[PDB]
Amino acid sequence: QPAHLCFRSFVEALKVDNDLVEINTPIDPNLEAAAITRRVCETNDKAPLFNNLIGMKNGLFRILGAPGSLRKSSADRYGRLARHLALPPTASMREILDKMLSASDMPPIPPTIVPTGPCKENSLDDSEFDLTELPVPLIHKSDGGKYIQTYGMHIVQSPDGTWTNWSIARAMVHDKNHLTGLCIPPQHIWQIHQMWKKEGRSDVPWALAFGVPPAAIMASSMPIPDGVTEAGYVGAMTGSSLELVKCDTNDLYVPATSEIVLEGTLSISETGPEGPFGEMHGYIFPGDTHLGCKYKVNRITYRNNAIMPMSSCGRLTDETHTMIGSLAAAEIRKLCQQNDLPITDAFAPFESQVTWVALRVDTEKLRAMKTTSEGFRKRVGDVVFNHKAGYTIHRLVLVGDDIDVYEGKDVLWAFSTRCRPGMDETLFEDVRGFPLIPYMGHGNGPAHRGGKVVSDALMPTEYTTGRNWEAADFNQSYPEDLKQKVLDNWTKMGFSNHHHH
Amino acid sequence: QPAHLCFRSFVEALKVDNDLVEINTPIDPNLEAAAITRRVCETNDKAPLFNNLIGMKNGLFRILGAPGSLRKSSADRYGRLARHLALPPTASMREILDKMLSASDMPPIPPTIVPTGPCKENSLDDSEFDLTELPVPLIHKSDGGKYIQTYGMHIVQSPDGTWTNWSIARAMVHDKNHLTGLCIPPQHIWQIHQMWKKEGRSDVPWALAFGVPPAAIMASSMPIPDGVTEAGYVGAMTGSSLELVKCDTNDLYVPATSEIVLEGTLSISETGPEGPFGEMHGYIFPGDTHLGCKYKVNRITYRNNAIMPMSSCGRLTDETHTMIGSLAAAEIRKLCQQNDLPITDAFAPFESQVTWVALRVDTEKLRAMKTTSEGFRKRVGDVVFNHKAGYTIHRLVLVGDDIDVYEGKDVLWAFSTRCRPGMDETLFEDVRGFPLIPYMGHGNGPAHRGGKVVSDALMPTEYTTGRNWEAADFNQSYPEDLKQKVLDNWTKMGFSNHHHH
Ligand SMILES: Cc1cc2c3c(c1C)C(C)(C)CC=[N+]3c1c([nH]c(=O)[nH]c1=O)N2C[C@H](O)[C@H](O)[C@H](O)COP(=O)(O)O
Ligand SMILES: Cc1cc2c3c(c1C)C(C)(C)CC=[N+]3c1c([nH]c(=O)[nH]c1=O)N2C[C@H](O)[C@H](O)[C@H](O)COP(=O)(O)O
Ligand SMILES: [K+]
Ligand SMILES: [K+]
Ligand SMILES: [K+]
Ligand SMILES: [K+]
Ligand SMILES: [Mn+2]
Ligand SMILES: [Mn+2]
Repeated sequence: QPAHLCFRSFVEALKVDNDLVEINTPIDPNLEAAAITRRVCETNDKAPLFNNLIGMKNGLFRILGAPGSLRKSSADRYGRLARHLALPPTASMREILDKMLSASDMPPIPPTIVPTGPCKENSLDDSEFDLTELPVPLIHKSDGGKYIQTYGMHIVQSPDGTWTNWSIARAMVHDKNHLTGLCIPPQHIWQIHQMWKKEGRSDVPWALAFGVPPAAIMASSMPIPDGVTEAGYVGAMTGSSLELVKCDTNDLYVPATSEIVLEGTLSISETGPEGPFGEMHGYIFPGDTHLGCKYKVNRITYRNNAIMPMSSCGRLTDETHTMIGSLAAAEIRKLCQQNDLPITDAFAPFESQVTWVALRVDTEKLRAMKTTSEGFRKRVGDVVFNHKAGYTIHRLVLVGDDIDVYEGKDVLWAFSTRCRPGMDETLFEDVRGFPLIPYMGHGNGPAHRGGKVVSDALMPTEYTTGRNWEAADFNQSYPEDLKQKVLDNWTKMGFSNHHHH
Repeated sequence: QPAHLCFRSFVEALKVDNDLVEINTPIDPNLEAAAITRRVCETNDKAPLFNNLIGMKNGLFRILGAPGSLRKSSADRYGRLARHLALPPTASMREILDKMLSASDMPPIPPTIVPTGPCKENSLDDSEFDLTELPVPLIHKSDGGKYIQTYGMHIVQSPDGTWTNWSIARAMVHDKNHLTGLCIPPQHIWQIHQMWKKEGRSDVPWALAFGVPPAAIMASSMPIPDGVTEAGYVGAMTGSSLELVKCDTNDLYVPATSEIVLEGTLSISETGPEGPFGEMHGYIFPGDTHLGCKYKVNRITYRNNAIMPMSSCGRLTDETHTMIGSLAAAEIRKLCQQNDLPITDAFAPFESQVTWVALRVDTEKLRAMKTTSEGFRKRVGDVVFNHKAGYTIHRLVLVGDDIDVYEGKDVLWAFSTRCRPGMDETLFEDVRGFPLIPYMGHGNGPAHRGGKVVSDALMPTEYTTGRNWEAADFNQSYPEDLKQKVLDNWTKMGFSNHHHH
């Protein structure tokens, strides 16, 4: 099966790419696996596959860390993401995000039900598993639990059956047969959980599938629209109907090649202690436990030699940056275009801890709008910050056509030099805020509201008659023939120089 | 003579460091020398010494580009700056700025007058030079003149003789015997020029010395206090009285080993066209010429085989970033401490195009002040933005003790995650602004006023009871013994690793 459609195949692809380190000696799931993974992420090293995890019982489980993190080279920086999607490993961020948006103007391709698959190779009923006995990792030293769930997808369906959502939300072990996790607005797990709570008749049928098709985990991490079943979007994006099998204890459907599947219920009535957790913005607040949503596990099914993917998230760079940020930026780009805003490209700079999105503006189109900074800033922020796609993003930076928004240096340059603090910005205090950002949930103001800004790094003539500067750089401040002469004579003269490396 | 006290010796030091490329074939001062230099600066390459400059007449002149730019290695990144100051090439930014501040609590060491020096080896009177015939560089393709003056020091004295100022301000050739340049408030060349204008009796005696003692050009680039003679501050910093010779046509004194000296007057009545110029923030605005101060040149004296230093300034990284930013940050650090503010360190992040300064706070001292963010932000901004040392700086970022302000990544992390936009900031509209920043002089508001902000990236408990998080990083989220085990086993397990490279 192809790498994008089968996690086991994806692991093989990373090996074959020389982008894997198999660690066959014993590694402790208490901090050691996550520490190695953390180091990998901070240094853009090869992904670690822990084949010998202390306490692995009954085939449960190996760990793959850093599944969606960066490679060291610039040439294949995003290769691990490209391998989720059947793209060449040299794919640009623009190409990856276009691939992720491609299904937005295609008919869904609904999934195909098959009678069995590898995820049924082994099973454990309620009397045969204990989640506290599994080699669940402690990811950060002050975490409030063992976070089994950092890179699986929760599967829940609307009561009426019309919408089946796949998403990543964290979860930790509560006891032998329960998890706790985050289910917060405006996320689709929360929106569906609300529907069940209002019907008030039963707990929500649930499954959590780990080691799912890489193309499915990418969609799981993307804020595609309300009511849209991720399976059918992935089907359209890949051009292939995904093969699903039914759960044994409920009527939900899981990817046939899932490494590990939990089946059970998400309670409409019960909560339990959840967190703290080392989070995407790079912090943990010791002792900061709150009540989260509570899941009961009734059944585990799993592949022979099952592999649990894990995100050791925190400071740059991991899945929380490469996937949360970039895929929100992708959705935002589309949302802006669908609202008739002249946005060509969007990216969440890593340097902003993916709390910013830079929006590249088609300034020819802007000029034709005959508008002003104050008006345009307000329009853009109203579109984005009133929508779920804008949830995680606290600052939008508008930049003209000369800026490559996928290059953080250039975004920082434009922001720092073209946006006058205060005057060129509009603050938004009556929008939903992202509480996980420290300055929100642990800050001076409301955890859940405001703290958002549109920063306009368009220069004044970009609204009127056109750019009226040239950069003071090698590219723009010297004619072509001279630049080429300099480059041609560079090593001859005695200076230093390869793209791949 | 030592490298820090003699420019010729400094050039030798760079050679011997393997930090120089001597280019002995013909190079055009029309753009080619500056293009090579620009490429050097954008790639942190070796400094170029142009020994064969097309149009060099009567020993005038060779060019050294990138005299204060960065080296490629992290280990000696700042080595070219260290070589200005007699510091080891491995010196940290903290060590360089402490060296630059060391004279602030020392008695000046006044200069020593000597009867002659190398700068008297050759002379040209009014009938014998023509500044339009010299190989003055065109630094950027759209510059409004040939900028002879990018790395020399202007020398002017108060009418009463009590203060002799050395500073860098740009100047370009106007005609055979005049320059035009920038003389803008609150800079000391402007402040002294004002004194002469109010006395109204004569033009200002002036000299411009190129290829001065490297320690003197560093002080020339630093906003040491009003009324303080830079020569005596350099003397104290270096522990050595600087040797000066008298000009031939006026009673000012120039460094004995100056490569090239112009003697003349700065007019109290006349102006001429000046600019545009490719500037420190990375822009030029074609055709944007304004009236600037006008200098008359009466005499040139120069060393045999004179070398003109040149800054090909613009986008990162050159003298305008490494020297303007860092030395303003140094002065700001001291200014804050002298105002009883608990600031340990200051640096202007390159990523901000040196428009920000990050201020590291001693949070133990902050806690004892029993204050709030709104109060502390206002206090800091009033101190800094009402002072000349704060002129070029539009955003101050306050950070706690865990942040290394000399590391831009860490500043960006703190800013992005700990400062809530709007609520955690104070805007300052009634302070002097820096017009050269595009969003000021070419922006939506007053070119010369406002557009400044204090952004508080201290978290709330840093004011009260102490930091209440741990980072979600390898350093802080794993115990010491585990971290060391991981590092010790790193290459054994199969991952990738040298400090010098
Ligand atoms: C890649 C990724 C995405 C996480 C995530 C992580 C990763 C690795 C973790 C597990 C390591 C850390 C926490 N995560 C959470 C999360 N969203 C959320 O609501 N709660 C979370 O706990 N997200 C983001 C979430 O997946 C996106 O916002 C989706 O758009 C949600 O899908 P939906 O649009 O269908 O609701
Ligand atoms: C290192 C450096 C500093 C320049 C400078 C440049 C460099 C290379 C140039 C020449 C390449 C580009 C323009 N420069 C100007 C400048 N200050 C100013 O008022 N006008 C200028 O044109 N500065 C900054 C100035 O030197 C500092 O603000 C000093 O503090 C001024 O000294 P003062 O405190 O004695 O006035
Ligand atoms: K999703
Ligand atoms: K602007
Ligand atoms: K000075
Ligand atoms: K703050
Ligand atoms: Mn969804
Ligand atoms: Mn001065």
